[PDB]
Amino acid sequence: DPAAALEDHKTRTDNRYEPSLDNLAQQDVAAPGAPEGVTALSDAQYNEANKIYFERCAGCHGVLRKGATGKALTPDLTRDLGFDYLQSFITYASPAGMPNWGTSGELSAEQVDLMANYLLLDPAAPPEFGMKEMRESWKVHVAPEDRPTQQMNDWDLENLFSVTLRDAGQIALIDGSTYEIKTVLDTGYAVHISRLSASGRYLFVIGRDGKVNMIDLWMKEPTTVAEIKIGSEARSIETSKMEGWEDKYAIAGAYWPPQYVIMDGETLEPKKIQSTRGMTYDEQEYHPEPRVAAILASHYRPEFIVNVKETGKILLVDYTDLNNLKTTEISAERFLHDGGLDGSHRYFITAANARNKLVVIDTKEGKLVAIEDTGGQTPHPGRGANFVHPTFGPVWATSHMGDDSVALIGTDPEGHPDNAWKILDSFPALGGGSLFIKTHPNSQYLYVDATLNPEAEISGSVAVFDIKAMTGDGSDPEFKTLPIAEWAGITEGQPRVVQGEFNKDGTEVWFSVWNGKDQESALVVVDDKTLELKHVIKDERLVTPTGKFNVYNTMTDTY
Amino acid sequence: DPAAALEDHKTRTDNRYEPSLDNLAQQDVAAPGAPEGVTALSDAQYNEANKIYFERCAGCHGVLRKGATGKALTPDLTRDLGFDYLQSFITYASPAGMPNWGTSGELSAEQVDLMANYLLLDPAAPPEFGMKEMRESWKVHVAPEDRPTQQMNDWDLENLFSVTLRDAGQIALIDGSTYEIKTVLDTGYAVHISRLSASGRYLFVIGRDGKVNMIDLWMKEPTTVAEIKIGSEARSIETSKMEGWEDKYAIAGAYWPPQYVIMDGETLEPKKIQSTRGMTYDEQEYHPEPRVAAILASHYRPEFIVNVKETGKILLVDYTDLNNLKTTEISAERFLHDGGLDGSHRYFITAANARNKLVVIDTKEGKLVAIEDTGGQTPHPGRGANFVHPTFGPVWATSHMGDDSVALIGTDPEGHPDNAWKILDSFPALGGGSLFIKTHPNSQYLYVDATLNPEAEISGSVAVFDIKAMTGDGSDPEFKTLPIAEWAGITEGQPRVVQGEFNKDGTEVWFSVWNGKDQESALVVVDDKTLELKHVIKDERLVTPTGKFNVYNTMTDTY
Ligand code: DHE
Ligand code: DHE
Ligand code: HEC
Ligand code: HEC
Repeated sequence: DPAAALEDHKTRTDNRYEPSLDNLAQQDVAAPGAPEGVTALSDAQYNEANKIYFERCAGCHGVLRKGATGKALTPDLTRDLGFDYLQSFITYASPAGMPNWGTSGELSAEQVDLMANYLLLDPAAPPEFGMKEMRESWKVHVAPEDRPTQQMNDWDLENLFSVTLRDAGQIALIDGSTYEIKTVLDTGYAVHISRLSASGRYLFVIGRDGKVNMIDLWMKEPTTVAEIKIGSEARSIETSKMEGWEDKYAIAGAYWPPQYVIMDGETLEPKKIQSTRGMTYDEQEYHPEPRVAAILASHYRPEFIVNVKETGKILLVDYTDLNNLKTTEISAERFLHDGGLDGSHRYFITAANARNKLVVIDTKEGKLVAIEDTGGQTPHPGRGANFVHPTFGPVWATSHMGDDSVALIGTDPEGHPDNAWKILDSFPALGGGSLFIKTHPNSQYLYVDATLNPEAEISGSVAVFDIKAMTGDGSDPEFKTLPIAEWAGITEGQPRVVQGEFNKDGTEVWFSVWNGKDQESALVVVDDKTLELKHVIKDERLVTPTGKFNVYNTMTDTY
Repeated sequence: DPAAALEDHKTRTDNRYEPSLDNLAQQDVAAPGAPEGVTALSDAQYNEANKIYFERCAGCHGVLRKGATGKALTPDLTRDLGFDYLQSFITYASPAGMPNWGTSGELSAEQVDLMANYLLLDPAAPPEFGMKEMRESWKVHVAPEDRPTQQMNDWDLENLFSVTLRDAGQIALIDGSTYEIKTVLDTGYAVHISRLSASGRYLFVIGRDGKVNMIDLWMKEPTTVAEIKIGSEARSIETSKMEGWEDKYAIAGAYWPPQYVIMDGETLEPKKIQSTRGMTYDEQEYHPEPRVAAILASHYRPEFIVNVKETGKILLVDYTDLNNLKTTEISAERFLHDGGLDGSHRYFITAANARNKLVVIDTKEGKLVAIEDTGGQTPHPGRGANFVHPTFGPVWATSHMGDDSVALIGTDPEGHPDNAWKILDSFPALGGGSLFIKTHPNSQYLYVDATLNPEAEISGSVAVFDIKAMTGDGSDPEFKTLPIAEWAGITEGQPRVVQGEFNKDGTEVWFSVWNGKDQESALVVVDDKTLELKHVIKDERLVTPTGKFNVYNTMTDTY
């Protein structure tokens, strides 16, 4: 019955991180005709419903409605359910998106009817975006030959932090030692992440709208030297990290169209576009919308590591020959999202989040090694946290969006075979809604945020575990609670703390105190040795600060 | 100007070999709604138009109407053209399909309107066909354990011929020395080709409807031991031919859905389904319907060689690990169709027919090594003809559907370097409309048919060149004309001669004298040494005989 929506369509701490295709939602669409027994929506009504669908529903159900974390909603199925059921079900609204920009999920009576009617109609597929379109958008502002041959500014590049100023479609380059904002660059679109070339010279940013900008950090005044659009919705980018392939390539991953694109690392020239449409690994059924999630770069082979979400495939893409393209399509687990390499940089550990599993790939051998349930609900590691547990040896950790647990997996087949690829411990942190866990080789602490927790005090704090004191005896390791938001001294709203990121020396860890566009935000720097406040960064230009990426730690994959 | 149809839609000798999706056409489809400004068709009208479209137009324009050899006909494009233009253009008739069973390409006034209206409507994609559907159709009639452990009949299996009795969906197993039809087996729909397992024990047939049957030639009475459906439209199948992998796998290629499927070589259990939807190699644009054409098997690596037509990709699929799937996606040339391995079985030479090119792949290194224009119009080699030319060295030959030329390409990069992958000679045979060229290591003759030629005298005859008499002087080699149809003694609507195939010893070559379903056909056996008529195979059961495959020559790729 429609009342089932109370368990499926309400907001959880772990169902707020699904795609909001708000850039694609801006495209106008033609209203389809309606077959017998179905009523057509006008052009305005259809577009209104389509916008809501793309912004709020497509993340879980797909723009093509073939299903993702939520079931398929194709016309054959919806027509059988009927308008009445749909209307009653949709009245409850849908899960809220991310705080500080996402939807509340609430719908008016008029919107409810629009959505019910929209679901009964046949949807068209949004436009593709291929080479012609990419080349049209491709602009090389400063040709390689016109760029410096050595660093021309006096900045400490490796200790620089590239910070997303989300809603303003800008990034701030901040000195990691003095905390001075060296520059604020416009990208004209919300940047999702910053990635660095292996040499650390080139800064790449990917906008949610599919726009890629590459910045030359050696310039007297660093700016975008090249840009290109690779799709309509994208969230991932990475650079080549195999020795000998430094600065050779960059790769971007898109949600729509479902594809990844390999670009020249110096000019962004689009070299190879690969569709991710394909078969699910387990039921082996065609899926028309397998989104690219995290993309990492192998340190063992000249390959990119691409997570394809809906089909549960991890692709190892060899970039040594883009014409005779070698790839290894690894059957893993559905709903692959993020992950990171272990301390040795040999194994890729990734969260198939909706299924509570960690998938482990051996990047040297190019094969699946393990799939283990974390015991928690919806793991979201970011790139995770590698450390040497006093008892267990090398481990990689992840926290969860669905509960307060932190899980550790052994990552040393050679030295600790009995612990390898096994969940060794699970213990509580602040609460549910965590997004990022962090540590550094020079730190004895493990930091865990709780960004999406519904309690302001919790979402504004961070749990810190003392790795040195961990025994792994089965008890719950104690943690210190750092009042990060409180330290920032922000009066308005309930700012959420998100994502720890260390400086190059691994002596200070930064957190974003994230408030909405029309509210006050800040960055808080914590002295890692003492766990005391080091500095609070505030500036009128620091609007909606979210992701932060230290140049050195990003270029070297140190986490 | 709709009058352009006189040229665009004119029947030619080289545009009759495009897909007719007559099995898929059998599916009944519901009429879509018509958007504002468009008139709707009833379910009956739409279904009628859909059938015609799939049978006569989809081959060139695509079932999704995104274009193949003919341009896209999507609603956005057709609505701009308007009903009047479409109606007028389509009135001129479309290209005829293949002789005997293909369409005439003529429509009634009522049908013309149905088609024009159909083109203005939004088409739905035909159903997918995944693992669940394949497993539901999977039937193992005789489990491996219950099959013979040695040959239980007295047949000379290696000299046996598996002949397609087209329209009736049967195959005739015919003795290569006595010419006796040993048995006629039913599979349902028209079998397109017969392929043999590497051991020569299992005979695999693929029906145009996607039905695969595997027959155990060791049975006292050979019959199907397993069957499975792998799609709705399919034309290709092959077996594993890497030493050590005999009888391990079989692979089938489909037109719809666009995918290939690897099956267990002993039971047909479906193991891995791969979608071929993807990007075109050159302008890198997404194509939603890249059909699988020829599929060969590597003798150098445990891989299948898959031609993907519309995108111009040749896939080398490693079957040693189906979970961590390694493939090489080779950018080649669009419109890949058929081809064969050179005499050394190392290089795959294939025709990108619409572009008059021969693409050469090194199966050992897994890379493209050449793309050469044949100088002729629309090459169609079948598997081609390999021979050691007296002056040029090893060469592979192809004839053409669009003209009377025979082209020779050097196939010896190590031994005849300058001649390698270059068109060394081109000369005329009987006339245009050729489909197959053939030779055998034990023969000094090169046979060339002219099946689609408009002249009965030509379509019912074969050209024969004496390889020993070939010089490298650039002149045109003479040929003897064998009156194959005349030798058969059949007076019906100009039966067409097609496809030479040799017996095991290469001492006799067979040709099909292909007439319609309600007409008389025959197989003509020619004595290779004397080039004289040896025997004519006639039987009331021998209806629409087309493809012939000798067990030995097929299992060993001897051509
Ligand atoms: C696929 C993906 C990655 C992996 C990138 C990679 O490794 O190359 C990623 C990583 C990230 C990372 C990576 C951190 C790291 O250390 O690697 C961060 C900081 C981040 C901050 C946010 N993300 Fe993210 N994010 C999505 C997708 C993704 N986010 C979404 O689909 C979602 C849920 C909604 C949307 O439509 O964008 C979403 C919302 C957010 C936010 O609201 C965050 C908190 C703030 C913001 O700026 O948008 N995402
Ligand atoms: C993809 C493909 C192959 C390669 C198979 C492989 O390598 O495994 C092939 C091969 C073939 C071969 C392979 C010969 C060989 O020696 O390998 C033959 C005999 C053949 C006889 C015909 N083919 Fe064929 N053929 C098609 C497709 C193909 N044909 C079509 O799409 C088309 C044009 C129309 C259709 O809808 O089927 C078509 C019509 C025909 C015919 O009308 C022929 C002459 C008679 C028949 O039985 O249908 N096709
Ligand atoms: C992910 C966080 C979701 C969002 C956002 C939306 N939906 Fe959803 N929906 C989701 C789930 C988990 C389920 C239950 C079934 C399952 O997949 O486990 C649903 C179900 C529906 C239904 C009912 C379908 C049926 O009973 O067959 C409808 C009609 C539906 N969802 C509509 C819908 C719309 C219009 C949304 C945007 C306003 C939307 N959903 C968002 C998960 C998620
Ligand atoms: C391949 C042998 C074809 C068959 C069979 C059919 N069509 Fe075709 N069509 C083909 C070509 C080569 C062209 C010219 C344009 C090009 O791609 O080079 C066309 C053109 C059309 C058009 C005109 C479209 C325009 O924009 O002007 C229409 C409306 C069309 N074809 C319709 C159509 C239908 C309905 C067919 C089956 C009855 C059909 N075509 C078959 C090639 C081929």
